Amino acid sequence: KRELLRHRDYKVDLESKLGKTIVITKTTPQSEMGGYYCNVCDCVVKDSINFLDHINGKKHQRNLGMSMRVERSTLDQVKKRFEVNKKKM
RNA sequence: GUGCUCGCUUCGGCAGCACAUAUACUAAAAUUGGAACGAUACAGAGAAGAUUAGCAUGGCCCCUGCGCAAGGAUGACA
Repeated sequence: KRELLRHRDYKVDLESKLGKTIVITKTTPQSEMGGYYCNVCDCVVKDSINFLDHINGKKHQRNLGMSMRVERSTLDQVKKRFEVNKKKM
């Protein structure tokens, strides 16, 4: 039982820690280590684009109970999305 | 199905007759798994002897001292 893949509604904080230096000792955990950390995956990745590859990967989405299948939206959903933005602006 | 029986029988039909004789990895679809030497991260002298300083031992030749063994020549009246 795997749910369908859902588009992330939150922006990714790839740029958040530019210039912010991290002093790394032996006792420091992977959470505060340099780079990007998948709290769901418990893995460290040291690129923004490689972290994006991770959070777009089969294993990361599997750990979230997802799959590599995207919902097939219908006519009314797209039309109502159009009307929703028309109302919002 | 086509055509034919001097058949029943009517052109509405029926019974029999000649030919037709055994296709398919068969598949459209089902699903969950395991996965780089590709990137970034680290290191990166990515080919050398893996050394040189003394003293003592060992070999050869003298010199000196002590010991052992066997010896050579010489010296001393009252």
